[PDB]
Amino acid sequence: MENFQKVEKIGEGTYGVVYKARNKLTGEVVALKKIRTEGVPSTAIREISLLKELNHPNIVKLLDVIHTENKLYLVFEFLHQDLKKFMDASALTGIPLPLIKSYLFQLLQGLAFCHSHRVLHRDLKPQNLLINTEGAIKLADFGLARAFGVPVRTYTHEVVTLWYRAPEILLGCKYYSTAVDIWSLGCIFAEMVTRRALFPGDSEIDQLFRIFRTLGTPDEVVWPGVTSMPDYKPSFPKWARQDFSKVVPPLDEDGRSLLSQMLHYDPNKRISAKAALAHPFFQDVTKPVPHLRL
Ligand SMILES: Cc1nc(C)c(-c2ccnc(N)n2)s1
Repeated sequence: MENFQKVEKIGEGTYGVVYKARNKLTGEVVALKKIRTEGVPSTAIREISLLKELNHPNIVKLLDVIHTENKLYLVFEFLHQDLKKFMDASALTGIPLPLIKSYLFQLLQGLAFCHSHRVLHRDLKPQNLLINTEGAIKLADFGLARAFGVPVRTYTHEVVTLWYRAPEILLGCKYYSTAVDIWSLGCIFAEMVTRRALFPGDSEIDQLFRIFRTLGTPDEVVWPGVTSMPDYKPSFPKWARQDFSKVVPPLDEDGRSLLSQMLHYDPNKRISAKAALAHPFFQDVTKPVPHLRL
């Protein structure tokens, strides 16, 4: 758009190309996203407009929504790096626990805020968790999923990851709750600790079975109503639950306790962001400065 000079491509997002750009009338650098063909439905417009209001220090700020020439462009606050690259860059020694705790703690704050407003992300992943040079981490593209039906394969033909998708979704539950974000965050939490994705599925069934292999195949005992779900199949293999001390060493007892609650099968039993913030694991949280090299 006229008022923006693209400086470079930051990547291919789920909803279109993302460009780092500079606003010509303010001089601020931002993250510009182009979305999508009918002319953009009113519904999408109102949902997005609502997002312009839910502001929080741990939520990437939506600066402007430009609907011109029947095209949708979203302008977001710009952050220099995502957790994905940061992790890859910290593969040798891993992200220090104090920093891991700080990041998880802030993410939960952002989630508690959005959830209190009944707004969920639905697609959390390292790629949309942005960090700055001041020890902060923020949630990006919050709420866009409900605004636009999330596709299986991006416009760039890139395969969208299922690694962080909650089991209720894999099983066909059509009414996701805020619990899906807690699950995603728990998977990411585990990944930061072990430096390896928790459930690297490459298909829905592979994703589902990897979950079943680590946490045990769910039944009516641990998850009432599981067998009545759309994609549940009595013929699912019956695996035993691995013990967490084996799944996320060397995370301490508090972390493992908290991770276990963020990973409960039953969405209703899964800990909320709010309750999570009061968990003993955060007893000694601090805000360390990351070693970022831009
Ligand atoms: C793909 C991309 N996804 C996000 C979330 C990107 C980004 C990069 C920099 N700043 C912002 N807000 N967003 S680029």
